[PDB]
Amino acid sequence: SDSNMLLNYVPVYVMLPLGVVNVDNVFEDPDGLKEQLLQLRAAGVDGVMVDVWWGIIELKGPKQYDWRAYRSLLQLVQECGLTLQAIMSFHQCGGNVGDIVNIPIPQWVLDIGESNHDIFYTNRSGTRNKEYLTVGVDNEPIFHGRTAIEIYSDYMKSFRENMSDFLESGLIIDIEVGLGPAGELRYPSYPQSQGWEFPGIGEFQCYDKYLKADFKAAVARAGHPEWELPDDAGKYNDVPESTGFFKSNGTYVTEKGKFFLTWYSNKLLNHGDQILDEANKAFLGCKVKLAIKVSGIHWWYKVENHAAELTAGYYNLNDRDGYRPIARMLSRHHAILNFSCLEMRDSEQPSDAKSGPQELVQQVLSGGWREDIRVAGENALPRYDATAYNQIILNARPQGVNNNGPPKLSMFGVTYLRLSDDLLQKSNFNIFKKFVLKMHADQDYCANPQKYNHAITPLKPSAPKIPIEVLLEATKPTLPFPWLPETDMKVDG
Ligand SMILES: OC[C@H]1O[C@H](O[C@H]2[C@H](O)[C@@H](O)[C@@](O)(O[C@H]3[C@H](O)[C@@H](O)[C@@H](O[C@H]4[C@H](O)[C@@H](O)[C@@H](O)O[C@@H]4CO)O[C@@H]3CO)O[C@@H]2CO)[C@H](O)[C@@H](O)[C@@H]1O
Repeated sequence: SDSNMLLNYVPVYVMLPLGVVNVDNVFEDPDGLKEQLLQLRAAGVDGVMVDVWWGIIELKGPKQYDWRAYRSLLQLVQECGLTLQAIMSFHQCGGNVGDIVNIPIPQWVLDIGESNHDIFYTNRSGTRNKEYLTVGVDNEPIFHGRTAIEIYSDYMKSFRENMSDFLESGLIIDIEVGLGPAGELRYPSYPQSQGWEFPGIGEFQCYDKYLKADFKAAVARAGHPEWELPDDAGKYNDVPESTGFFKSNGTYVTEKGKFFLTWYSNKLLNHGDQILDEANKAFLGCKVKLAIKVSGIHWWYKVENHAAELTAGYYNLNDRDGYRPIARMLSRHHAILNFSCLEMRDSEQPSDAKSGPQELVQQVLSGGWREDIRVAGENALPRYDATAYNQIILNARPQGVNNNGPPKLSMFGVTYLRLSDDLLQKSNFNIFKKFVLKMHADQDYCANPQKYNHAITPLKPSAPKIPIEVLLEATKPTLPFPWLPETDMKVDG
């Protein structure tokens, strides 16, 4: 049922290879990428996603931006008939799953870090993680007179101005505002760089002097100036029952622990809100949407302590929704929540990881729809198989196609990790083409997104700030929307 089917279309994007622009700010292989992009175009892909790496662009020094290689990249994407999701990548490539190229943050910032080790997220043992600047220095004017948020703001404004022709022509469909490690709004609680291995509970990352002082002032204002940061939460690879903090009746449910967890998770809410304020200023009037990325911390979802979510900064329990407040925060920015784990089934995970990706995805998407925001997502891990694609398609339209109109529930888009030679091999790519077709509700690729009610209009000012107490009203548990057990649009392979 052709046009009602078109109202069911979910666009599909593909991540480019890491390092398409190298650390020296050279677009090394345009000819090879061109051939790959033309295969994606023929396959019906709507667009691509790329990291616009801060440590490449602003390498020479403060406000010394070189946009030239990225202009050549954008030009090629445009020539190949694809749109672009541009990530403002304020983080390091190298130390997270799948990272096959090393791209640090700018050396001039690391130089400041050599003098001030507290600009980095720090664990209880004192290890400094150089992949992202701590939320602690968001508003500290310690970077040759600028704060970290001013750095991010200036970068986004310069991107907007220098890419103004591509923006005007509609090349860029969304700006993915990087907010932490791997571009995600989270703490680096599971760093492979410090020996973490799935499914360890991870560790709290609030021991830098700025966060520690902020915490101490907060507990004092709460009438408990003696409270200290958790000291019984174990180490990266522990299991929750081995710790005082996360065991049954342990510190996480005490007044002290609940205060800490609230404080810790609020830092991320406010970090995202404040940086999105700068993103809306930078892109005001441009025909783009804003997006953020939320990591899918599915391990320990199935036990009452949700320990790995908690150490990541998502204060999500069976009786406290730690994601719907993020969705509510996004609403004033008219922003998209880009989630993860869209491909995963619980049965694929080891039993001892107490892993609930299906239910986690259902929760987060439901919360975004409950808060009347757009929700998009990615697969967490590389997958080429029909099981994976059918699970993504299920999540994309969890109550199936509406033959009579738009679906009551649909994701706003899905971005596939990642373009590689493997994807393009005959069988794999044939399956991928079926995935695209089913995401498109059996319709041919639709170049004009207005046709499937994805028109982009000039970005408006953000709506007024929402106080933290109103954001935290969204912690009230809600029933998720019901999900089908399988999609009605399987790839058929
Ligand atoms: O080019 C865009 C960015 O690509 C990389 O970041 C991806 C990341 O690779 C991808 O996994 C995901 O979806 O991030 C989280 C993910 O949501 C979590 O699930 C978790 O992954 C764990 C697996 O789920 C779990 O089963 C097990 O295998 O362990 C995994 C952790 O090692 O963590 C990943 C990482 O946070 O999205 C991000 C963002 O697109 C790249 O690293 C980043 O630099 C690029 O900006």
